[PDB]
Amino acid sequence: DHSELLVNTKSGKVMGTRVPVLSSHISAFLGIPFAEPPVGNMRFRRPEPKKPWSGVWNASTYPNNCQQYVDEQFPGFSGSEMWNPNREMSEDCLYLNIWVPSPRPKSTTVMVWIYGGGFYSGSSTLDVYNGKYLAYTEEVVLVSLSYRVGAFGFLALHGSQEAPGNVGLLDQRMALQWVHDNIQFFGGDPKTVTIFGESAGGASVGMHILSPGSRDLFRRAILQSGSPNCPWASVSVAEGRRRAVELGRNLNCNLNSDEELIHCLREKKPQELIDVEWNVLPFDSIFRFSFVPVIDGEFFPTSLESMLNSGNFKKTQILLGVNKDEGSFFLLYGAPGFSKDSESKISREDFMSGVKLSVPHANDLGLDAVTLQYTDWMDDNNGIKNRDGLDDIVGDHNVICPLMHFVNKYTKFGNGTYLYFFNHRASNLVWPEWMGVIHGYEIEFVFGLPLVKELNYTAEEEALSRRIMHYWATFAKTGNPNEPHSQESKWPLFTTKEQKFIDLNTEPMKVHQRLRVQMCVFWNQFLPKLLNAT
Ligand SMILES: O=C1C(NCCNc2c3c(nc4cc(Cl)ccc24)CCCC3)=CC(=O)c2c(O)cccc21
Ligand SMILES: *[C@@H]1O[C@H](CO)[C@@H](O[C@@H]2O[C@H](CO)[C@@H](O)[C@H](O)[C@H]2NC(C)=O)[C@H](O)[C@H]1NC(C)=O
Ligand SMILES: *[C@@H]1O[C@H](CO)[C@@H](O)[C@H](O)[C@H]1NC(C)=O
Ligand SMILES: *[C@@H]1O[C@H](CO)[C@@H](O)[C@H](O)[C@H]1NC(C)=O
Repeated sequence: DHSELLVNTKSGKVMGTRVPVLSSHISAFLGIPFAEPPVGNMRFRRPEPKKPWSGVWNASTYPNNCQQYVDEQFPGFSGSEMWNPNREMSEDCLYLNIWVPSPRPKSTTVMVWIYGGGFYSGSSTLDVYNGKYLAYTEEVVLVSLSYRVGAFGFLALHGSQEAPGNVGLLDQRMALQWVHDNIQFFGGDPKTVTIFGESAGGASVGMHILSPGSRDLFRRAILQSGSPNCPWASVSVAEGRRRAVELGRNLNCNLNSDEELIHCLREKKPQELIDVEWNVLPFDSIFRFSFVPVIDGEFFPTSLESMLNSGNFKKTQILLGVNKDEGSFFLLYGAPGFSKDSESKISREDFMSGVKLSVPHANDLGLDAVTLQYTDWMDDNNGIKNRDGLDDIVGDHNVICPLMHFVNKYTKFGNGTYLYFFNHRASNLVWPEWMGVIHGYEIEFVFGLPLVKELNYTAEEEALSRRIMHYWATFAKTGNPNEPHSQESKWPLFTTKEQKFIDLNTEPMKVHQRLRVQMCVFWNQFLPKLLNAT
């Protein structure tokens, strides 16, 4: 038995399937197990490596998606539905997927995609994460992994080895171990693995850069609209403890010991956990999630900010950036006065309420500083300015400014930073105009969807996708997104002194400096000082 669709790995033999892509074909190996099913009494534990198997693992179909909350705010609307599980859910969900050029390469660049979803949702199997276009067009081996989300991935009772926290990040790490150990059999070079992801996936990428136990498993990294230091992406062990206890309380559990709490939570069916998980948040807010990574002293040896300041992280090249209207999604879903089928002009009063929801940690003085920094006092009742102002508050506070802080710290010690600002509003977007360039909507350009006629993008969008795909792949290959010696415009390196970045859109490249500095000085220096003093 020796064929293109048959691969022998250290865990055993695997059978792929041949897959059409833009008038050609490539191989796909879908649903490969990298870990033991984390079911029964393994619920909440560290993952275990998958036991090698006899025979041939059938990898022709997508695996199950992890157990997660399902978005029903817009039943049947494609814009929301493109993010929900398109496969059955199960706790048996630790699989990865691989798309390989045909003919099988010998030793080519590997890209491993880590999905977002606020650490409580996400799937490797979504249509927007289909690796075939990028594998095919850029001649890379494209992997996507999966990882436990919600309580299953992130319930944390520090001190306990039954539910220690961060096990979803350990799931990701185990897949990356598997790729390190086995991708060579698929034609990938384990020495040139780029990890990439968006949102919590981007945060996850930054987290593997920081964690000593993950760093050696990859060469380079791309972070899309997420940063490990984002306010939503981690909590203290005391806060983790609190939430787990509270989750127990919502389920009539026995709170007397870690063991009694865990035993009870292990008896529950998955949906029972998911039905009450949104009831454990400390504040009334938006852009905050229930079970997330914990600063535990192990996966993360000290606080994220101390790791960044001292240079305790992997030094390599990174390519990263943000979308123009990162806040709009979260306002739609979580804040009063924003709705899908209206222009969502906002009163002064739904503004003040938006602010309080957006910065739950802030005292009154704090809320006043935010309000002043984002209100045009010559025109304080323009419902549009208020809407846009809140959009910018959410985006700047939760995504952009944390990313800019990560960038400036990393770049001091790292070996090459490329920064972008994606500001192209897709011509076939189904969400309303007010939402602008939405969190998550660069992905489709990164995975090459606009090259598919039927999906109704313009030609200039096809070209923008090809250009982005080629920057990301060239970067994964070399640590630099620019082709040596081509005549195209050059994406310059981001340096501590000059802080250059480019826009990503259908217009001639333009280079700028100091991405939102005015607001990021407010969010990164002034406001935390205000809140620590008062
Ligand atoms: O991640 C979600 C979230 N996930 C389900 C929606 N999925 C979307 C995702 C992304 N962008 C979206 C953009 C829109 Cl407009 C609607 C849903 C989106 C990019 C990251 C992958 C997930 C739902 C939420 O209500 C939510 C909040 O209310 C607050 C923070 C985060 C989330
Ligand atoms: C990334 O790291 C490499 C070295 O590991 C840097 O290249 C070196 O540059 C130093 C200082 O100019 C020279 O003395 C060496 O000749 C170089 N070594 C090699 C192998 O080229 C490179 O500059 C770094 N890039 C950035 C942007 O920091
Ligand atoms: C592999 O199994 C899947 C699972 O339903 C099936 O759809 C497909 O026809 C099978 N192919 C092979 C080669 O076994
Ligand atoms: C492309 O456009 C047509 C015509 O307006 C529409 O019916 C179709 O649903 C579109 N296809 C997709 C995938 O959106």
